[PDB]
Amino acid sequence: PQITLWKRPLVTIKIGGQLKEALLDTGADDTVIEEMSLPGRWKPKMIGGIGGFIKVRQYDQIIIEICGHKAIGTVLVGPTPVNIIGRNLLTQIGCTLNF
Amino acid sequence: PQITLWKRPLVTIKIGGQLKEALLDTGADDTVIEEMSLPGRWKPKMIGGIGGFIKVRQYDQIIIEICGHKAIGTVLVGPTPVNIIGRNLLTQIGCTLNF
Ligand SMILES: CCN(CC)c1ccc2c(COC(=O)N[C@H](C(=O)N[C@@H](Cc3ccccc3)C[C@H](O)[C@H](Cc3ccccc3)NC(=O)OCc3cncs3)C(C)C)cc(=O)oc2c1
Repeated sequence: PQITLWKRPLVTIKIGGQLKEALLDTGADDTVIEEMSLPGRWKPKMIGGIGGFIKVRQYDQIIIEICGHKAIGTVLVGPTPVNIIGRNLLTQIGCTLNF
Repeated sequence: PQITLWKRPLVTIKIGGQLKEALLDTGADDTVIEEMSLPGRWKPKMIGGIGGFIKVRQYDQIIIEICGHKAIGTVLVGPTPVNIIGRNLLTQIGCTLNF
């Protein structure tokens, strides 16, 4: 679906059997989720933004359903005020910007 | 134009007579630009993002041409590693997310 941006582009996601809300974020290379407990072995890694940095855990080939579109890929868990879906998964669901 | 996201969605902007590159960022409520000197009277404001906050200056009814589409609105100047075009201006240029 086309989603205009008069409001924040928040969508339903399903990950690890859990339902969450997340922001579709063309400004993000990576997908990063608030504290949740994922399965499996995690590598470490660190990421930055507008006020500074945060540390996070990294899982590969995590399945995420994003407005019902499946995607598999790298997901990051660490601390954020919002769940964020980044371009690594936006590409899989066929997400474009149009204007 | 439709812009897919296999690469970061960087576009040319023209602001204050100056040409810059900026990221189309559906994850941003506001538009925030690296150090540049905008003439006119600026109100203060502290935008938050990931890693906390940064202080910035705020100008209203700034004209920005974004890939050739004009927009007028609130622009913020303070420190960022990338110039960011937020939803306040994305709405004016008719920018949608589609998938
Ligand atoms: C090739 C280049 N190489 C070498 C230099 C690279 C490439 C990439 C990186 C990257 C890639 O990093 C990442 O893409 N990070 C994601 C991230 O934060 N993206 C953000 C872009 C950005 C903005 C500001 C400063 C720096 C980068 C925008 C996102 O849209 C953010 C997400 C967010 C939104 C709201 C709350 C928290 C986080 N929104 C944002 O910061 O909004 C701020 C507000 C706006 N208006 C009111 S506040 C993150 C969420 C996974 C990191 C790095 O340290 O070095 C790199 C180097």
